[PDB]
Amino acid sequence: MADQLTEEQIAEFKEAFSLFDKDGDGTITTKELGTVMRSLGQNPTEAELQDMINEVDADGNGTIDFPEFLTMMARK
Ligand SMILES: [Ce+3]
Ligand SMILES: [Ce+3]
Repeated sequence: MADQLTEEQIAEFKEAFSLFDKDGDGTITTKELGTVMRSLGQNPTEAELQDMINEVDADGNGTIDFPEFLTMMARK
């Protein structure tokens, strides 16, 4: 019906995570990360990304989730 800050807000962020998540599986790997970058005009190696993914992923699953990525947004 409408939107709203707080939790509701996140609902929106969902889409954000999608941008990066080109798998729609619910996770953001490296490639998927080195993809959207094309929009910004970037394209780091699988090494850098890994570090970037290991900058939010405190679980060390190797990939990035929605809640693990949400933090990335909070940053900047
Ligand atoms: Ce994915
Ligand atoms: Ce993770």
